[PDB]
Amino acid sequence: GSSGSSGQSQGGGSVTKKRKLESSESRSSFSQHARTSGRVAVEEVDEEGKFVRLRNKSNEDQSMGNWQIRRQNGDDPLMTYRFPPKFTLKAGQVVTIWASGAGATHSPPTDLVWKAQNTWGCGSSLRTALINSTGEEVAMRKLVRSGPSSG
Repeated sequence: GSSGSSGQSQGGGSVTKKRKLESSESRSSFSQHARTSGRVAVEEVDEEGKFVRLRNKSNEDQSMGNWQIRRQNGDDPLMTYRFPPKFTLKAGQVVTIWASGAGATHSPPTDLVWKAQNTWGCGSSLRTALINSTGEEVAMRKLVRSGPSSG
């Protein structure tokens, strides 16, 4: 008398993901309107004008030893924050240019504090562009708040 041996093994099936994955809409902060054109791009510029975050998209260290930032909001004096002649925005790097009056913390070269000025500038309509060494814009970042229309 004797017995044994056996062969069996099969299976398959699972439920993963919920059919694609995107999920749009969440918040709306003014009809943003930025347009990069070069190596550096305006990562994010606080509409309030607290600070200006600039990020590099290029792979080659970008030299900003003269670069500048054009700030034009509403009917005010356009301020051109000229960067230091001893600055270099590495590739894939980022920098934050806080404003004197923005409860920031000078933490260069990354974070910065615009002492010269008191604030980038607030208002519904804001305009922030980047001007390289020469009087030429490389990247722009406009922001318009959804305010009431003139009646």
